[PDB]
Amino acid sequence: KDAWEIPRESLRLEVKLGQGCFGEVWMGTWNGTTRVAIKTLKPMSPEAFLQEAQVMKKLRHEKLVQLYAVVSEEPIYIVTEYMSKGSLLDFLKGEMGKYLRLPQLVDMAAQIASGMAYVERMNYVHRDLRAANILVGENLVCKVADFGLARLIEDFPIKWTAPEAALYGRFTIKSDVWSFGILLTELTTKGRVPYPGMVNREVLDQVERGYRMPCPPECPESLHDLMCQCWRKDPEERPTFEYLQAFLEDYFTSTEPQYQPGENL
Ligand SMILES: Cl[C@@H](Cn1ncc2c(Nc3ccccc3)nc(SCCN3CCOCC3)nc21)c1ccccc1
Repeated sequence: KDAWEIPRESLRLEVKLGQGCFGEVWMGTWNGTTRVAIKTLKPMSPEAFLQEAQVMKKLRHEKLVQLYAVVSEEPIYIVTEYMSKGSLLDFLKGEMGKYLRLPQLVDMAAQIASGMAYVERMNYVHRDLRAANILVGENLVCKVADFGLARLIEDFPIKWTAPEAALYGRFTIKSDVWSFGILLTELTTKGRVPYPGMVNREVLDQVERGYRMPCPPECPESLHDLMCQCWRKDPEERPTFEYLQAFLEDYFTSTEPQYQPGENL
């Protein structure tokens, strides 16, 4: 069959970590040694499910969650590297939140940008970029997840969605850039919901009129400016992820060489 295929007895499902309507997510072990994450399809979605993990077989990048193995006959199991810290959202909101300062948060943003730069140059579109869908491991490693497979399973995050995508279905790498700007506010507020106190309908009406979130407290204006570039009305005017990565990687030398730590950032 396939070199990614593994026998069912090589997988040991240990701790259940997530529940869905179409399947489950587990932590476990592969070949008795390798710590892994496991998704199951409930025999729910068609056998088009495997067309998505075929993408995961094609895509390979240090900042994308790495496919390890598949069980492609029903009931299907998908195995990837294990991200010990869960979602970025949970990480930012939990015990680690209060310790993270701008240097850590901007480095995490740089990693996410690097993953998204790979997506960009491969001509993919994520469609649901936000902190809930980023995974965190040891040493503050951050990775983009199974965006294609997650998109298939998901068939409303309009606070993270560019107006042209939310209104006219134009989902592009550029609407992903918009989402990345929103993700930057998640980082700098340590996981707070964007547009605080606004309902979905308010957000749509306001963003249309040109409203953009203001500079978060203690966030340098230069980083809020970067967010504003990501939130440009014209998608083609928004920066590339290649530009975002470079800007974020060089931030504390080229952009804020006089940064001083504060109470929260
Ligand atoms: Cl399971 C692990 C996070 N993680 N690591 C890999 C991985 C992973 N890799 C993968 C595996 C098969 C097919 C596609 C992708 N997928 C996921 S999706 C689970 C997200 N879920 C985590 C629990 O809370 C609700 C949201 N989460 C993952 C985790 C560790 C500690 C706490 C919570 C989750």
